Amino acid sequence: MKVFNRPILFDIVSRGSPDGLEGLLSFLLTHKKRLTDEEFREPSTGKTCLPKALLNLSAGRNDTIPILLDIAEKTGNMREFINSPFRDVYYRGQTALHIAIERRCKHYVELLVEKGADVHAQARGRFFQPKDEGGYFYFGELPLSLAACTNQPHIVHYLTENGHKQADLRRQDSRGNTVLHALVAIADNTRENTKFVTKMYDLLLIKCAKLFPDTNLEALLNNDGLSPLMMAAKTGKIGIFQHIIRREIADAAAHH
Repeated sequence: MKVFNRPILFDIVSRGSPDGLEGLLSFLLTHKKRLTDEEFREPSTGKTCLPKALLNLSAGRNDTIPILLDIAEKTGNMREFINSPFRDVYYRGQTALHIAIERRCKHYVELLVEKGADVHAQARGRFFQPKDEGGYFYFGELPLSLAACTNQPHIVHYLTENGHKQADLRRQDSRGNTVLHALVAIADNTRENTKFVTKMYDLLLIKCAKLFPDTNLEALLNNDGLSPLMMAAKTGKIGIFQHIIRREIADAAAHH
């Protein structure tokens, strides 16, 4: 019957044609193949067809996505498919969930999480000199930290409170950075940046008080031994620094 190989599969998925996938499940089962196999991944990056789908949206949709996830499930391959990591010159360990978040697709975020996406997958920056020159946009590696740093509160809410698999507000990346440190890292002292960063910072604190009442999220230290406050002070992030200070003063007054 119908045959699928990498160029065919990638053409279908990049055009976003659900009908083109007719016969794919049967092909994989009959030939004992999986969408994670090396022959169906981009050799230069490790991308499966799932990231390719998410990078090729039409009005925020690519209807091959649900079909691919179903095929992966029916080939005993769903978790491996969803979480298959890829790299480019800037990050390694990137996953479909990171893309779904970055492209602002709350619907695909939900879809992936419900079906087993690793909510703590770390997109680690790549470097080429003996010490990290930081040629990548740093957002705290984690899906939750990406959602926060890109100003997506509804995705932040979903990731932390959905009924399938919750991202941990207290999680730290490879630098020891929590989502709060990540927000300090991306702060730039411009008016609109300070505006959304402080709102997101407060949102996360409110949430952490609800979900983890014995945790002071602001006290957790990164690998430089810095709290978000002190990181902010050291790296000259005045806007967020001043907001955190005023917030602690208001919180103290409220309890006294």
